[PDB]
Amino acid sequence: SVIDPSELTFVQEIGSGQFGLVHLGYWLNKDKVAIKTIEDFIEEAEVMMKLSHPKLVQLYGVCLEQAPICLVFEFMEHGCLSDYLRTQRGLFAAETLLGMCLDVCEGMAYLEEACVIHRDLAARNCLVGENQVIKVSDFGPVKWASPEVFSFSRYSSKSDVWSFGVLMWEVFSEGKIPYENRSNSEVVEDISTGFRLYKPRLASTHVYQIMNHCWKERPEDRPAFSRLLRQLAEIAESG
Ligand SMILES: N#Cc1cccc(Cn2cc(NC(=O)c3n[nH]c4cc(-c5cn[nH]c5)ccc34)cn2)c1
Repeated sequence: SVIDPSELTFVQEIGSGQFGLVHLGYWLNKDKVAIKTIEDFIEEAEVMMKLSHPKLVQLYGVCLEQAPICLVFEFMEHGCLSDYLRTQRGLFAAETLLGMCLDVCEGMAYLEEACVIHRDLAARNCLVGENQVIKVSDFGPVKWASPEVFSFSRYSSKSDVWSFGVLMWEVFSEGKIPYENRSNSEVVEDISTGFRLYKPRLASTHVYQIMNHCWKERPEDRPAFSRLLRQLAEIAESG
């Protein structure tokens, strides 16, 4: 990485050590960003900016001088996880897919500890960056929804855990559509009767056990992301 002089602007001398004189300066950086267009939202911005974790897409600031009002986010090199898995189907090792779930689980455990509830945890709301890293976006439909959410709209970290179970299935199936040829009412019928998404070939028996644990009827039966994180981190290290 070489910086062209145009980008640099000297300001004042800030003393000198033994080898060379040091100066204060401003470096004009032209960085890639993802810009999302549209009292009400100005409150949300500073709070979202306080939420900092390497496994969550970062909010850099909000631009609101005039309409369309827009949010400046961290750029994620390879787009949404759903499309990433779909176009790369067959090019995935079970370790890369597990590693993707662990990435999501890290950001989710932080959001759980911060008492922030995601309402749409799905592979489409997860993004791929440098060296296949996965980060969570759109934090603050029935296929990823837990019984309490499609029946009574009762959101919590445990409903986010259900969504994570569906996300894990999307990851290990390499971006396949959950309950593909079923409608919003058919999905509700099947889940209530106790049926769950099949074990994908790439997922081990232990990974599928974790998925079904995220898919328990009672939300208090489902494990916390803090519990899910320690478990997945062990499988990722031991193999
Ligand atoms: N240079 C270049 C270039 C040009 C075209 C396509 C791509 C590949 N690609 C990368 C993305 N990245 C993003 O979409 C993205 N990167 N950061 C994001 C944040 C949000 C977001 C939405 N709500 N909250 C966050 C949504 C989307 C993003 C999409 N396609 C890269």
